Amino acid sequence: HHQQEALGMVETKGLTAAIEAADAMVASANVMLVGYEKIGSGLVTVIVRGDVGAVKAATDAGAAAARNVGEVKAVHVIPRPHTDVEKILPK
Amino acid sequence: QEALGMVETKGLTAAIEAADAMVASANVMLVGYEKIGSGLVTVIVRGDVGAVKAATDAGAAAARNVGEVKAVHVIPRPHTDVEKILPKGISQ
Amino acid sequence: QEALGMVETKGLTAAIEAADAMVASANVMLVGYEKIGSGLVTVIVRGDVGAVKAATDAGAAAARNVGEVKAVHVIPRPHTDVEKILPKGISQ
Amino acid sequence: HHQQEALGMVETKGLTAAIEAADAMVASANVMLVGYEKIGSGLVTVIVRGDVGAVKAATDAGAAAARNVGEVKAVHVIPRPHTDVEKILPK
Amino acid sequence: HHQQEALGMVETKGLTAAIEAADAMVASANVMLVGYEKIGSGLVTVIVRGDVGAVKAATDAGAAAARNVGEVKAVHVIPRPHTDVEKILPK
Amino acid sequence: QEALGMVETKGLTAAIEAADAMVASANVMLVGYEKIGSGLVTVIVRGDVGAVKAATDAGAAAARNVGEVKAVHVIPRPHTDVEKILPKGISQ
Repeated sequence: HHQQEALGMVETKGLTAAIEAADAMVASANVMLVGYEKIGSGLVTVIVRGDVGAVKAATDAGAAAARNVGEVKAVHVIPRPHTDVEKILPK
Repeated sequence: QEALGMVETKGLTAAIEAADAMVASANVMLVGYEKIGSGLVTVIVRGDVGAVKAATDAGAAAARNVGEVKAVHVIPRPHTDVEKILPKGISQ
Repeated sequence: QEALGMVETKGLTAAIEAADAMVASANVMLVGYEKIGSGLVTVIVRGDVGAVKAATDAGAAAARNVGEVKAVHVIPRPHTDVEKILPKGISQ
Repeated sequence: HHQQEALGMVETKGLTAAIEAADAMVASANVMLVGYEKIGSGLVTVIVRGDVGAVKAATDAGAAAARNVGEVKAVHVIPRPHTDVEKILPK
Repeated sequence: HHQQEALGMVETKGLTAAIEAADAMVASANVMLVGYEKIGSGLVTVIVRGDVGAVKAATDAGAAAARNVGEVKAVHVIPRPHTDVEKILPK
Repeated sequence: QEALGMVETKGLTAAIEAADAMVASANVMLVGYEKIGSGLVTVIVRGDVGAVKAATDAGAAAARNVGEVKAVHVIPRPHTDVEKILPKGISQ
């Protein structure tokens, strides 16, 4: 249907919660895992991409699953243009 | 030469949110991200003074709904070449 | 494919203690360690669901006498290849 | 006049404050920017060099400007011998 | 006598305490220094190896000496099989 | 062989201040700096026992006026070669 493409984040304090978030996200929606990002202070960000509806569903599931394992610091969905979707991401 | 703009957050998600809003206009371009520990992440952009001021305002506005904003600042005219005043290894 | 098990501690000594107990059985194998700052260290193992459950239980049991356990979890069946779901640069 | 040569530091918590300190320092005095140093915990050190009078003037301006932007942790001027001025600095 | 071989840790907050621990450990027992490990947050782990009796004696001395210098976070001895003793250690 | 001296501070500026005072005498030489996170920086020097004792005292005295001193210690005679007892990657 070529709907809006989104970028999805679940940020946790602790890696185990982040791994669970990543697993739960690809388990629920048609999203693909972009990868992990570490910024120190135990903060780990899990990033996925896909349709906004799928990403919103994924990040909701990922956050929910991660909260049963550890601490979730941030959950957000960023709608993106169909080209250069991952351009905004850090190298 | 041209203006330098910074939005610094605690947490990466807020910083990515900030960067997304900052590069959303044509004449603003992303220099990159910087991590210094303690969860602090800085998003740096460059361009005309007006574009940068509007960018950093938009960046901070978007980021604060996601996480904590630690610093917002614009340097209208950097007194040294902007590649000297910036720390090395800025991951775009 | 096979199960994934995590024991996360604050402090390395507790994590090494955890890993020692986790690999103590034959059909459990160590993927490696992961450090993310704030003193947090994660020990990751893989194998059959039952072996991993027993491993993580043993790991957490041993580690808690040495330091603080921050997280214990088993993923029975990872929905993606376990090398994709794991962060890159896992030091064995 | 070949006066005493100094080493100047402004240490902040936060990068934005540090960048402002660096800009303000080279804007006020005849000092040149040696570079940045990161030690984690959000602590960033900006280092300049030049005459003691210039460096004292620079570090004062840099600290003052940085305090309007973020947190300043330390400000100091280290008088140095005319040779191996940057030898004391970390690699 | 081919007794049980052990792995020994002294974990400190601060490097100076860790260096003192390492020195005190090889000074007291027949243990050899494997090396240091840094995990951030000022936490440094000093690791030695040898007979359980020697390692127990070493880690006790190392911890005691380190406590006179700085903060000790953890002290532990891990008995190991005679082969792949350092296999359990991080790369 | 010869004595080992350490001054550990929170903050780099204090550590640089410490190092400046420590190398100020002829027969004291800087091994280098070490960062371990949490803002902790260690300055390490080597030389004769007396020179090192005077160096570390001077280093701590100078550093405490700039920042916090976390640790001061001298090892008169390292029981192992000083390159083994030191952590790897000491940036001079």
